[PDB]
Amino acid sequence: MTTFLIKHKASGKFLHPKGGSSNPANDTNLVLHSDIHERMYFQFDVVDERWGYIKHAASGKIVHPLGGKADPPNETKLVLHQDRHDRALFAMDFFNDNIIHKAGKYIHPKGGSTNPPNETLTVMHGDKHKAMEFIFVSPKDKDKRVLVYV
Amino acid sequence: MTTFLIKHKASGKFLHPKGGSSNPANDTNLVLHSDIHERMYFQFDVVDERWGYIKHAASGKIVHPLGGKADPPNETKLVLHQDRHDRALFAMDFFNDNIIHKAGKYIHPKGGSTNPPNETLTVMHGDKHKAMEFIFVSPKDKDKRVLVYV
Ligand SMILES: CC(=O)N[C@@H]1[C@@H](O)[C@@H](O)[C@@H](CO)O[C@@H]1O
Ligand SMILES: CC(=O)N[C@@H]1[C@@H](O)[C@@H](O)[C@@H](CO)O[C@@H]1O
Ligand SMILES: CC(=O)N[C@@H]1[C@@H](O)[C@@H](O)[C@@H](CO)O[C@@H]1O
Ligand SMILES: CC(=O)N[C@@H]1[C@@H](O)[C@@H](O)[C@@H](CO)O[C@@H]1O
Ligand SMILES: CC(=O)N[C@@H]1[C@@H](O)[C@@H](O)[C@@H](CO)O[C@@H]1O
Ligand SMILES: CC(=O)N[C@H]1[C@@H](O)[C@@H](O)[C@@H](CO)O[C@@H]1O
Repeated sequence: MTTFLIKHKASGKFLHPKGGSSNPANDTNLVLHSDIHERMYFQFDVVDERWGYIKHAASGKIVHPLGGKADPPNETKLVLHQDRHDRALFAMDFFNDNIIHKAGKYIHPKGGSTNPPNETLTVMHGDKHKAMEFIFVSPKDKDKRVLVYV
Repeated sequence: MTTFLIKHKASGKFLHPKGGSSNPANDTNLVLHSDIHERMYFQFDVVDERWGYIKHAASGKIVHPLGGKADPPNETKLVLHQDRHDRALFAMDFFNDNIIHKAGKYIHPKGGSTNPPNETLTVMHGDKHKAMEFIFVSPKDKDKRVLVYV
């Protein structure tokens, strides 16, 4: 099961549960932060071809739009939650370098900066540009891309 | 280990070894053809993250640029060959729906038609357009996409 870091391409910061817990509470926000440690490692659980659950490795909780909205509007915050259902399905587009939700919007840093400060929230947004690009890299070498689908 | 059909998206035809043999000779051309059977099933052997070998399931031979050059020119024919080496590396881009060789060109039907006739050759070409799109589908449901990387 590949373990990887979700690296914001423009800044080199990574996706974290806010606070960096090895067992974040349900609805903990997902933020960007420069630190690397085992509590910001992720896995991907395939459900249906490209679609699956982005899983926080330390806790097992997965990435949700807050409230579990089926078609989340722009600026809906991303959180971790233990529930599994179809409204938490994403795809890890390692060719265009983005993360897309089942209803078609992407994970962004809130406000869309190419250099978001530590603790910047992540949100859903439909726009496509350099500041929403992410790559999926080895915990052993933050420049080495790894295949999240195996 | 997923077995799949390589489906030309605009026409619905599939990638075949010319002649449909369970053991095509080395340098057998890869063509498009409407038929479905076990001698046009493929598998994908991952080598390095997105890069891997496109493997003819019945024979074990893989897709090569004819002549095995590292940086083949436009209109280089695609063939099957037993050899394994780094000039036979491709990625299966199931987000943009194409097949890309390590040096950057794509698999095309020769001449670029959206509805090529049976037996049309495939070739490498750098252009991107609707007639070089491919999707990767179940041998049991040719309209169901399947994940080729697992
Ligand atoms: C000291 C410590 O554990 N720090 C972590 C930090 O590494 C990062 O995970 C951050 C994300 O909100 O949360 C915590 O502050
Ligand atoms: C009952 C219900 O809708 N539960 C969901 C839960 O499954 C998860 O999606 C969460 C994310 O914030 O939002 C909701 O509370
Ligand atoms: C115009 C502008 O600044 N747009 C970006 C938008 O593209 C998206 O990244 C969003 C995420 O919160 O933040 C900004 O609004
Ligand atoms: C008998 C017959 O037509 N069978 C096959 C056909 O199914 C297809 O694989 C084709 C590819 O060139 O090769 C043969 O014509
Ligand atoms: C060693 C050798 O024969 N060289 C290559 C072979 O490995 C394969 O790439 C082939 C494809 O047409 O082209 C060449 O013949
Ligand atoms: C639709 C079209 O005009 N296609 C071009 C190239 O883009 C390429 O497809 C090539 C492959 O042989 O055939 C044509 O020259």
